[PDB]
Amino acid sequence: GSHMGLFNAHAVAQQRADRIATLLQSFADGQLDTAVGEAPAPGYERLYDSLRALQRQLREQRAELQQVESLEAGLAEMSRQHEAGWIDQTIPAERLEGRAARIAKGVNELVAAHIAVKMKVVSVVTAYGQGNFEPLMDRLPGKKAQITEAIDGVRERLRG
Amino acid sequence: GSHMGLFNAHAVAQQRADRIATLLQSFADGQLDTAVGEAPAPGYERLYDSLRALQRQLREQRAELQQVESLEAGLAEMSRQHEAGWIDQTIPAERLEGRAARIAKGVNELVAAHIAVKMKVVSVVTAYGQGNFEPLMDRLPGKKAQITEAIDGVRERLRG
Ligand SMILES: [Cl-]
Ligand SMILES: [Cl-]
Ligand SMILES: [Cl-]
Ligand SMILES: [Cl-]
Ligand SMILES: [Cl-]
Ligand SMILES: [Cl-]
Repeated sequence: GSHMGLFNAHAVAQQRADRIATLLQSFADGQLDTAVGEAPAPGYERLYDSLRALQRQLREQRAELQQVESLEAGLAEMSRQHEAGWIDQTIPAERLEGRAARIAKGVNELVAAHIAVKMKVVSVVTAYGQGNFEPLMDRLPGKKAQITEAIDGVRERLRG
Repeated sequence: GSHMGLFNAHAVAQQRADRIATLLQSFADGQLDTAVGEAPAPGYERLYDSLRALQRQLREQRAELQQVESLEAGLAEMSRQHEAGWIDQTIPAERLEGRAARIAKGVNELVAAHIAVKMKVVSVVTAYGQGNFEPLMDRLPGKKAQITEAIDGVRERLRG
C-alpha cells in the first residue's frame, strides 16, 4: 500500500531467509537433534517440510557413518587380540546395527571357519601324538585340501 | 510504493522460497551433481552458500555409505570363496577408499595371519610325514599355543 509496506515486506523476507540460513548452517555442524519450528507463513511450508526431511536424512546418515567408525575400531581391536593369539575375541556386533552389524558378524564368521579348521587339526594331531591313530582329518575343499592331505601324510608314517 | 508493489514483493519472495524448496527436494533424492545457481539477491546469499555446503556434505556422505555397501558385498564374496576353500581370495581394497578401504585390508590381514599359521602347520607336518623330523613348529602366543604344543606332541611320537 505504501513505500513503507514494501520495505517492510522485504525486511521480513530477509529475516525469514536469514533463519533458514542459520538452520541449514546448524545442520552443517551436527545440530540435528533440535527440531526446526513451523514455517513462518504458507509460502514457506513446503520449504520447511524439506528442511525437516533433510535434518532427518542427515541424522540417520550420520548414525551409519558413526557405525562404520565403531566397526573399524572393533576390527582393529580384534586384529590386535588375534596377533597376540587371543583368538576367541570377536567384533561386538551387539552394539552395532544395520550394515555395520552384518559386516561384523561376517568377519567373525569368516575367521571362525578358519579357526574351526585349526581346532580339528590340533585335535587329531593330538590323538596322533598320544598314541591312537584311528581319527581322520576331515576332507577339505579347494586349497584347504592341502591341510587334509598333509595330515593324511603323517597319518601313514605313524600307522605303518 | 503501491499496493501492487507489495503484492509483487510477496509473489517474488514466494517463488524464491519455492525454488529453495525444489532444491532441498532435489537433495532428498540423489540429485547432488547439478550445482545450485547463484542467489536471487543479496539477502539470500548466505542461505545459498549453505545450500552448496549442504549439497557437498550430502554428496561425500553418500560416497562413504556407497563404500560400506561395496565392503559388505566384497566380504560376502570372500566368505563364500573361503567356505569353498579358495583361501587366496581377498576383498579388493584397490577400488575402495578411506574408512572402507582400511576395514577391507584389516579383514585381509586378519585372515592372512590365520592362514599363515596353517601354511606353517601343513609344512612341518608334511616334512614329518615324509621322513625328516628336524623342523619345529614355531612358538605361538595365547591360545594358538595349543597348535604349537600339539605339533610338538606328534613330533616326539615320531622322533622316538
Ligand atoms: Cl509511504
Ligand atoms: Cl519440528
Ligand atoms: Cl507467503
Ligand atoms: Cl496501487
Ligand atoms: Cl554452483
Ligand atoms: Cl534481499
